[PDB]
Amino acid sequence: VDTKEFLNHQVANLNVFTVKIHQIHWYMRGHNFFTLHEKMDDLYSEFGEQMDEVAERLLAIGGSPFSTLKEFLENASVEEAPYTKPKTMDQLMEDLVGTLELLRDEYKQGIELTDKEGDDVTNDMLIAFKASIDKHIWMFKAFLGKAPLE
Amino acid sequence: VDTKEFLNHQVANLNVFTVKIHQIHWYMRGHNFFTLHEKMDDLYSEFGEQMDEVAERLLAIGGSPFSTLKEFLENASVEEAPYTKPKTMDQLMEDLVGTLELLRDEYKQGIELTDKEGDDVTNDMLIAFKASIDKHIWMFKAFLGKAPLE
Amino acid sequence: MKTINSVDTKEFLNHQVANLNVFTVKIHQIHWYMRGHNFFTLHEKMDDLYSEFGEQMDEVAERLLAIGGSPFSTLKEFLENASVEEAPYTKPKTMDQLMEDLVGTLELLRDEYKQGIELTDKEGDDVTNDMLIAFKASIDKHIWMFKAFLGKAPLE
Amino acid sequence: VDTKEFLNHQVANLNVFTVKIHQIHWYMRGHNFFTLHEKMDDLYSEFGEQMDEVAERLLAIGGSPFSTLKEFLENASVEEAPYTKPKTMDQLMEDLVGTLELLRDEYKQGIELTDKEGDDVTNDMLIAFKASIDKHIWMFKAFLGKAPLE
Amino acid sequence: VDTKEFLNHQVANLNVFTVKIHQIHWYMRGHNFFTLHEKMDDLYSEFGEQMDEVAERLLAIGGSPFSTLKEFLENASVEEAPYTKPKTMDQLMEDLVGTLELLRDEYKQGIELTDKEGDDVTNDMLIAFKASIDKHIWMFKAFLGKAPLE
Amino acid sequence: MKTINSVDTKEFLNHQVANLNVFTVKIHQIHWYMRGHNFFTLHEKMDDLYSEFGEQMDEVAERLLAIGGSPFSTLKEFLENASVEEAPYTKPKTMDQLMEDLVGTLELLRDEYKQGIELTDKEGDDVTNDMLIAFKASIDKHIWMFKAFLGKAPLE
Amino acid sequence: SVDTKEFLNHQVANLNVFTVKIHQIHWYMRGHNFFTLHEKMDDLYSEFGEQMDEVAERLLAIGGSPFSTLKEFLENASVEEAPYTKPKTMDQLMEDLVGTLELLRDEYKQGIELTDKEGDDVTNDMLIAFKASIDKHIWMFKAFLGKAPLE
Amino acid sequence: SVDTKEFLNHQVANLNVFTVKIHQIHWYMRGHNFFTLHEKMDDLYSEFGEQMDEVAERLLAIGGSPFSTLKEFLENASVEEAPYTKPKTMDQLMEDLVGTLELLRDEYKQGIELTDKEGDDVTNDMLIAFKASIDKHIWMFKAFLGKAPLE
Amino acid sequence: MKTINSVDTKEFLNHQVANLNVFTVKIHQIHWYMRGHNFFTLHEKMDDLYSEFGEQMDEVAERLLAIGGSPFSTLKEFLENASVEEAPYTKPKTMDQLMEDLVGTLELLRDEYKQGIELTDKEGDDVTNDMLIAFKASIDKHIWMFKAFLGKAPLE
Amino acid sequence: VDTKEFLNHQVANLNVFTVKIHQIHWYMRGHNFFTLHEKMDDLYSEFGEQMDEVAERLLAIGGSPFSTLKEFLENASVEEAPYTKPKTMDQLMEDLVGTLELLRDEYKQGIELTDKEGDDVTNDMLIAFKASIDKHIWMFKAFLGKAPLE
Amino acid sequence: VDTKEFLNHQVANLNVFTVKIHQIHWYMRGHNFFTLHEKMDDLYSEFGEQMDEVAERLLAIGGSPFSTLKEFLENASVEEAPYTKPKTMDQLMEDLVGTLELLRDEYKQGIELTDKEGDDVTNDMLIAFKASIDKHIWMFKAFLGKAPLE
Amino acid sequence: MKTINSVDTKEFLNHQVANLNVFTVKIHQIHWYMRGHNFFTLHEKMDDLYSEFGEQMDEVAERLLAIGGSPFSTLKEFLENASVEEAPYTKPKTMDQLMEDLVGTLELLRDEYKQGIELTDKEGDDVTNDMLIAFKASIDKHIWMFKAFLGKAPLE
Ligand SMILES: [Co+2]
Ligand SMILES: [Co+2]
Ligand SMILES: [Co+2]
Ligand SMILES: [Co+2]
Ligand SMILES: [Co+2]
Ligand SMILES: [Co+2]
Ligand SMILES: [Co+2]
Ligand SMILES: [Co+2]
Ligand SMILES: [Co+2]
Ligand SMILES: [Co+2]
Ligand SMILES: [Co+2]
Ligand SMILES: [Co+2]
Ligand SMILES: [Co+2]
Ligand SMILES: [Co+2]
Ligand SMILES: [Co+2]
Ligand SMILES: [Co+2]
Ligand SMILES: [Co+2]
Ligand SMILES: [Co+2]
Ligand SMILES: [Co+2]
Ligand SMILES: [Co+2]
Ligand SMILES: [Co+2]
Ligand SMILES: [Co+2]
Ligand SMILES: [Co+2]
Ligand SMILES: [Co+2]
Ligand SMILES: [Co+2]
Ligand SMILES: [Co+2]
Ligand SMILES: [Co+2]
Ligand SMILES: [Co+2]
Ligand SMILES: [Co+2]
Ligand SMILES: [Co+2]
Ligand SMILES: [Co+2]
Ligand SMILES: [Co+2]
Ligand SMILES: [Co+2]
Ligand SMILES: [Co+2]
Ligand SMILES: [Co+2]
Ligand SMILES: [Co+2]
Ligand SMILES: [Co+2]
Ligand SMILES: [Co+2]
Ligand SMILES: [Co+2]
Ligand SMILES: [Co+2]
Ligand SMILES: [Co+2]
Ligand SMILES: [Co+2]
Ligand SMILES: [Co+2]
Ligand SMILES: [Co+2]
Ligand SMILES: [Co+2]
Ligand SMILES: [Co+2]
Ligand SMILES: [Co+2]
Ligand SMILES: [Co+2]
Ligand SMILES: [Co+2]
Ligand SMILES: [Co+2]
Ligand SMILES: [Co+2]
Ligand SMILES: [Co+2]
Ligand SMILES: [Co+2]
Ligand SMILES: [Co+2]
Ligand SMILES: [Co+2]
Ligand SMILES: [Co+2]
Ligand SMILES: [Co+2]
Ligand SMILES: [Co+2]
Ligand SMILES: [Co+2]
Ligand SMILES: [Co+2]
Ligand SMILES: [Co+2]
Ligand SMILES: [Co+2]
Ligand SMILES: [Co+2]
Ligand SMILES: [Co+2]
Ligand SMILES: [Co+2]
Ligand SMILES: [Co+2]
Ligand SMILES: [Co+2]
Ligand SMILES: [Co+2]
Ligand SMILES: [Co+2]
Ligand SMILES: [Co+2]
Ligand SMILES: [Co+2]
Ligand SMILES: [Co+2]
Ligand SMILES: [Co+2]
Ligand SMILES: [Co+2]
Ligand SMILES: [Co+2]
Ligand SMILES: [Co+2]
Ligand SMILES: [Co+2]
Ligand SMILES: [Co+2]
Ligand SMILES: [Co+2]
Ligand SMILES: [Co+2]
Ligand SMILES: [Co+2]
Ligand SMILES: [Co+2]
Ligand SMILES: [Co+2]
Ligand SMILES: [Co+2]
Ligand SMILES: [Co+2]
Ligand SMILES: [Co+2]
Ligand SMILES: [Co+2]
Ligand SMILES: [Co+2]
Ligand SMILES: [Co+2]
Ligand SMILES: [Co+2]
Repeated sequence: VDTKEFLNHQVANLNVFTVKIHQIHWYMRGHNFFTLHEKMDDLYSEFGEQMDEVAERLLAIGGSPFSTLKEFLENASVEEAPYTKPKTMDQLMEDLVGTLELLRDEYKQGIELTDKEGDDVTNDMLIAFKASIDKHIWMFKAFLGKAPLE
Repeated sequence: VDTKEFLNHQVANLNVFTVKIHQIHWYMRGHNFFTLHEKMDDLYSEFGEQMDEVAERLLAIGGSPFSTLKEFLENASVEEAPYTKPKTMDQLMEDLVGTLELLRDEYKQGIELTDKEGDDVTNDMLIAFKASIDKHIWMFKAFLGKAPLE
Repeated sequence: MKTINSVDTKEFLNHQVANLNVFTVKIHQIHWYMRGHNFFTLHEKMDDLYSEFGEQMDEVAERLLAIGGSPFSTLKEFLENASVEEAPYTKPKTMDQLMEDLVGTLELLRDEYKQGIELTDKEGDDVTNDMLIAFKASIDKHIWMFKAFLGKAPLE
Repeated sequence: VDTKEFLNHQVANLNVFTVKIHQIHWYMRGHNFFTLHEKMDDLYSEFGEQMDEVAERLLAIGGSPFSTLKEFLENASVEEAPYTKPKTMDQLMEDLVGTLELLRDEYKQGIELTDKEGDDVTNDMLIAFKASIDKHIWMFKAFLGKAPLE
Repeated sequence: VDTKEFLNHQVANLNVFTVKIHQIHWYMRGHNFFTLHEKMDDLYSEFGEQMDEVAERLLAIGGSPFSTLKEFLENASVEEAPYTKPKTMDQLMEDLVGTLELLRDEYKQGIELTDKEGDDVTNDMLIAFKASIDKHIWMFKAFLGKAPLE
Repeated sequence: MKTINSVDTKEFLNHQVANLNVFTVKIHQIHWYMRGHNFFTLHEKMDDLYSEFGEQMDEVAERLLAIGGSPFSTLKEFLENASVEEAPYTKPKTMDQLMEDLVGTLELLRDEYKQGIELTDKEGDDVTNDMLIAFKASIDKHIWMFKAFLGKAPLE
Repeated sequence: SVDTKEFLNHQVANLNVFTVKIHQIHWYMRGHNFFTLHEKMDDLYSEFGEQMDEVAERLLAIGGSPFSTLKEFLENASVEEAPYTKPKTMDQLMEDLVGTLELLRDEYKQGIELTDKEGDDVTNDMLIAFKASIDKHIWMFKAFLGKAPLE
Repeated sequence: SVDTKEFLNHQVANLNVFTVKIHQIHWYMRGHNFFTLHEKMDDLYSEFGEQMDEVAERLLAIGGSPFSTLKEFLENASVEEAPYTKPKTMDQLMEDLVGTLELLRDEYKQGIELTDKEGDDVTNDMLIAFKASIDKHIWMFKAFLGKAPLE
Repeated sequence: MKTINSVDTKEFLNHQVANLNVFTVKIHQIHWYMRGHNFFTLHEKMDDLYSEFGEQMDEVAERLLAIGGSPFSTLKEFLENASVEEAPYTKPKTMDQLMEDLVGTLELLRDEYKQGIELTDKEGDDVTNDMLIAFKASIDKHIWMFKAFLGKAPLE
Repeated sequence: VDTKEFLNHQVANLNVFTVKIHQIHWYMRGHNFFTLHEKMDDLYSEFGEQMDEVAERLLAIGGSPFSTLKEFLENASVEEAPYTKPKTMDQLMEDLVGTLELLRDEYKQGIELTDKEGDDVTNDMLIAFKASIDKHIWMFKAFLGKAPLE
Repeated sequence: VDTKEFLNHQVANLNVFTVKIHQIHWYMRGHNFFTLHEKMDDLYSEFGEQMDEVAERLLAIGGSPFSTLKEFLENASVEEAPYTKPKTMDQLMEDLVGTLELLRDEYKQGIELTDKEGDDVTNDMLIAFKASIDKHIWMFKAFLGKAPLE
Repeated sequence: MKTINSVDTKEFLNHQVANLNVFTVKIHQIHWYMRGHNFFTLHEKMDDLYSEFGEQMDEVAERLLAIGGSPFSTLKEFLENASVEEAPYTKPKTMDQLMEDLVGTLELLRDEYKQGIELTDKEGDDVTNDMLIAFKASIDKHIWMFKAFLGKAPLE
């Protein structure tokens, strides 16, 4: 693994994640609908911007971002599933949180890799993204009645 | 074909199209880079909003939008291809225009279908989207040195 | 008059002036009396709806003026003509009961607007037709979202 | 009459008044149409906000606001009449001014009542509303060519 | 007639109309000067935007808009006359209203024409423009002390 | 010490500087530790309250300066003088429990502000009297809304 | 440079009398055009108050000392004022406003010639800009009165 | 109601003298605190000009007739003015400003008692709000001078 | 007729009312018919110019009113008096050709405004003189920038 | 020490510091009053935001922030004292600068600590806060006529 | 000296002046630090804009602006010196005022020159700049306790 | 001094103060003299870069102040110390040549900032290190975009 391969893997992950955010946005039901429906728009924008920043950082270090759905599905470690039967709001937020934790943990691996390779800019970028992910994990775990690392 | 099936087909198309817009945004080169790079961000936002409006109109008429990359690829008539060898700006804009024309022509079919079924709201929505697509076709054809229907 | 048998764009629009005035007062009733854990979100949401349907009401009344009509403009007339129903708040209602009343009235307006859409189409009043379709688009979106709050599908 | 009863009476009055403002807004004709049509929108907003503040102050002191057209008509002292025959702009503004004077004088009674009962917050709220009403009375009387209190 | 010919006729009409609006803006006198002078600026912007939208819709369906004063005069049904003698504010507003009614009635013909030809986008555009014209006719007739269709 | 025995306006205002500093820290405690389905709404709502009561505190302190007083300005002084109580967050609290603590403190401030309104009216300090009434107006509105969240009437 | 200084100071005095007159009209006007003209006077009050500050601060920048008391304004202004004793019609109030605008126009024209003769390009340019606005106001308020700008 | 009317009109006169004094300070000040206090005077000019318009329009709304000429302001104001003849230090200018703020504070206190006695709740409330701001300014400008607010 | 023979300021300004109305229509012609790789930038740029020269036109007309004149106010009058030329769009023009036509018209207006500056200076109309200088300043900047687009020096 | 303990210590410090900022804001006198009174409002907001960011970072790593005045006093190394006698503006600013230097030096220790523990996000947060403190130290030292590290 | 040579001389002057403004911005100390540090940013922006407008006016009259530090130093009459020993705030403001006076007096020569040559646009531009310089001279002299021209 | 052998954070930062002043003047050179069909877009783009790198320059100088240094503050010193090169504009340059000069200078700054990033890391100046990384991130993005304009890959 080198930095280019890591960033491209995250281009794929973030495209799967933003589509998942839309799935949750569209299908959610329950008393917290109005608040969490809007919250998903905030996350969609934020992680869409993460995705563009990752892709353009990859461009700037001489790489070539994945840029088709086929490539995203071939490379993403984030999982997706069609919405077939009704899920509770908690179940949807557990799927969201689980994907946030996955991104956190993979970003930590990219932070270590970019440090080893001496790519200070990419390292810094990933740290800033992790800071936001860690905050989201605390808040969505709190919604679920749980501690952030529980 | 009924209105629900038509709208869901366009959810799939618009997700393939916005990813294609990003492909063009990222990989373009040439003297018009700064203008068209920004222009692609405008289109990305606009057609992303079309997509959300289509999906939520589908929800509001009792339908269930596709919400995974797998479903989008299974259903889209918009085509995608990985970016492997360098394309000129004109070639990228021809791919863009060709997809705009496809969406125009399929939206016209949805306009006829929703009129036949008496779904006035969906009909009106599609007409408004076609108005913007037709304007884009004129402008991007003009960039290419061509008439809008040439 | 009954919208379902309604024959006349002017009559239909005036009926909706009455309806929308009853509806905005109902939105305030819900805004004021609601209790429960979703209070802060739904209290503000009712302010959004109050503004939106008040604007619908002004647009309907002024479209009626523009086609040569005379809008109802007193509480007496609104009560004499509205098919939207109201009731004084006497005993406690749960948030779900309040939202069910809201959704039921949205469905009534949706269905009456669809009657007006057909009527204006047949009479060739393209502007009024287009106006009502835009209003229905918003109502349909609200019905989906408030049904979702209630744990239900939009047309369930 | 205690403070709760007084405030509820004004909830009723203000709902009759805002409908009257719309009657004037809709039916007015004459050379001052454009200015006064917009001015009525300003008043409609202002007295609608007074109405909500009165109702919510009533809630905060343990009361229950009237919340139906039926209740507003049964309790309002503000008068209304359907628009049957043409009225001049001056006649419409005379009706507006007459109602502003009614509200002014009733708010003065409410100011005295709340001072007697020790409800400092409600007292302060009513004084602020009267301040605006007094200003409107001066300006609309001036429009009519008259002194504010003549 | 076909849709292209109709739209080009309105390009000509709207260019004559915006100049007429400026004529009224510049030469008006009377007590309502300040309000109506500014109101004509509002109309000038609005109908200038209608004109650009009509011309660019014409482009988008493969047409070629008139684009010279000579062509506008050769094709407009809206009439113009030099300001050679004093006119009252009522006379100027009667001229404005008459031209609004002419445009309303021609847009109605274009609405019927585009419906028959199946040009849903152009049909929708013309309806939106008629909606605004109908509102202006009510308001300016009210200024003149008249009912909208009087 | 006790606001019910406040000798004068200066002492009363300084007591509220102390109270409001304890209260804004309690608002942060609730903001940070809350959990439950209403988290996103109430977490933001606590930021609104923190700003508002922080501004009340600065206004009280600067009014005290303007009448020749000297505001408390250390944590030690705030703790020596506040009647608002605080406790470290040890065992978990439900969202409703946190909101009950918030409402209880709002009621305490309401009732002490009422004492200060009566005191300043007696002393003829019209400006301070008016300031306290405006603050009470907001507190009364908050009590209604947070009681509604809890499913209760405002004075229940 | 004393002639330019004296001219600018005379206009500090004029503009302070004028803004008070604008308030007089703003406060006492009655009639059907009240709402439009009441607000219009607020626009004029702001604009001519800003002219006044610009004039005074230009005077400072060329080494002068602006009049800065009501007593001095009255001792020096050529703009006239009168207490409001009996009601005036809206047209009468607008005629007074227009007359004062014409007075300022004509005195500024004198100041434009004076500053050109003295070679004070900055002050000359400032006065031309003010006259441009005054000329526009004269056209618009004359039109309100049913009149041509210079008739 | 004539006592409330007379009080408000007296304050129309005072505030017109005061805003001109604020301009005097704004224009003539010199010293190291120039940039901050020059801008601060613009804030005060706007605020007390708005108080003046609010006072005059409240007077109109209770049936009164505001003074509306420099002559009337001078005949009635208790705020004093003096031509700027010899340079003053920045501290001296701020002492004059503070003294005038204290004058307005104390007269408003009288007006607050008067309107309470006459039962004019609206005017009473307006004056209290103005006094609140004046009291804050007195604290801040006294602090600038190194002094306590009431010392 | 010819600005080089303009008898007075009123006649000159009215000639420019005519010129600017022909010019804004030409700007729209270019805006609508342009094709080529610089389309998106120059299509928007023509909207900027249309607004700016439309404002110049209104300023010229209202200055003419303020000095006792009577602006041309019909297409017929504009065509009878303009020295700016127009032609229908028939055969295709390149973007560079359209920009050459634009620059040529800017140069015409520059040179006529210079005549009006000299005329108003002679007549002592300081306000109109100043207005025309400000307009020339913008035209000179546009000539530099559009000549640069064409690969040329401003006065080449 | 570990990262959680360090961050909680700074929650305590920052709550003592914001109260000290208010002390200076309220009691300052002298010719620089207007500028420095407003400047303390800027600092109050900034360090209040640092405090919330520190507390919420602590939450996001599984910690529990101090949340009472009692705990803040038990744990802060920033010192406070009642305002009992007149201080010059220089004295107040010397107290401010001394506390900024204390915070700078403790943040340096936390930067080293979080680096050693591998908490990249917390490390990055503390560096950004130190950057602002270092700038303030230069500017307030300049106010006092001193070099930044004098 | 013709207009082109004069304008180019001021391009050089203004580049030396903006660097001097930064020197003062960076090195100033004393009780007026916060106010004057920000004031220097205002001046830096203003005279940078003057410089660009001068250069672009020179372009529009067929000239070629100096565009290197070497050229600016060879042509500027504004003087510069490295900051070697401490200067008081008053000394720094005296240097600023002295340079403003230099620019004022040179712009006056340029105003005379452009009037002689008939360059009305350049003449007008220089007068506007002098207007601002004259205002700054009054205000900074006032800061120093002096009359504007003494 | 030579950044590549640079030993001292203060020396490195001051060297970049000099560089950034030469660079912003070069950006103006390009802004003023450019010609060609991309004029309107790249003329504005140079304004963006001028503001951005001027802000970098102020941030570098003030970081140097904050660590006890003394920024160069005269054109003489900037020329004595900059490694960024400048040349008078004498003969015409194509837009591509101007953009090649821009890109070459961006690459020089990138590579010198990387030297400063390593130096500040070794010295333990975390704040200066973080500042330089943020600046490099922007420079790297510009290099990609301007190379794309030139038809080249970012590191080609
Ligand atoms: Co992979
Ligand atoms: Co919620
Ligand atoms: Co919310
Ligand atoms: Co982005
Ligand atoms: Co992007
Ligand atoms: Co892989
Ligand atoms: Co960073
Ligand atoms: Co749960
Ligand atoms: Co399909
Ligand atoms: Co381009
Ligand atoms: Co662009
Ligand atoms: Co959306
Ligand atoms: Co959505
Ligand atoms: Co299918
Ligand atoms: Co539509
Ligand atoms: Co091509
Ligand atoms: Co009916
Ligand atoms: Co019936
Ligand atoms: Co509306
Ligand atoms: Co309306
Ligand atoms: Co149908
Ligand atoms: Co039809
Ligand atoms: Co529509
Ligand atoms: Co439920
Ligand atoms: Co009753
Ligand atoms: Co409200
Ligand atoms: Co409400
Ligand atoms: Co009753
Ligand atoms: Co009448
Ligand atoms: Co109040
Ligand atoms: Co025709
Ligand atoms: Co009239
Ligand atoms: Co009017
Ligand atoms: Co108006
Ligand atoms: Co446009
Ligand atoms: Co257009
Ligand atoms: Co008439
Ligand atoms: Co059809
Ligand atoms: Co439509
Ligand atoms: Co339609
Ligand atoms: Co009439
Ligand atoms: Co106590
Ligand atoms: Co505050
Ligand atoms: Co404060
Ligand atoms: Co509960
Ligand atoms: Co109050
Ligand atoms: Co009160
Ligand atoms: Co004189
Ligand atoms: Co000013
Ligand atoms: Co000033
Ligand atoms: Co004299
Ligand atoms: Co008349
Ligand atoms: Co000028
Ligand atoms: Co008196
Ligand atoms: Co006001
Ligand atoms: Co007023
Ligand atoms: Co007296
Ligand atoms: Co002193
Ligand atoms: Co009040
Ligand atoms: Co001619
Ligand atoms: Co204009
Ligand atoms: Co105009
Ligand atoms: Co070419
Ligand atoms: Co000028
Ligand atoms: Co001039
Ligand atoms: Co510790
Ligand atoms: Co000092
Ligand atoms: Co200061
Ligand atoms: Co300041
Ligand atoms: Co926050
Ligand atoms: Co927080
Ligand atoms: Co000292
Ligand atoms: Co590490
Ligand atoms: Co960072
Ligand atoms: Co780092
Ligand atoms: Co010192
Ligand atoms: Co030279
Ligand atoms: Co500029
Ligand atoms: Co430039
Ligand atoms: Co030379
Ligand atoms: Co000194
Ligand atoms: Co000028
Ligand atoms: Co070096
Ligand atoms: Co060496
Ligand atoms: Co900066
Ligand atoms: Co700086
Ligand atoms: Co390293
Ligand atoms: Co280290
Ligand atoms: Co950073
Ligand atoms: Co190339």
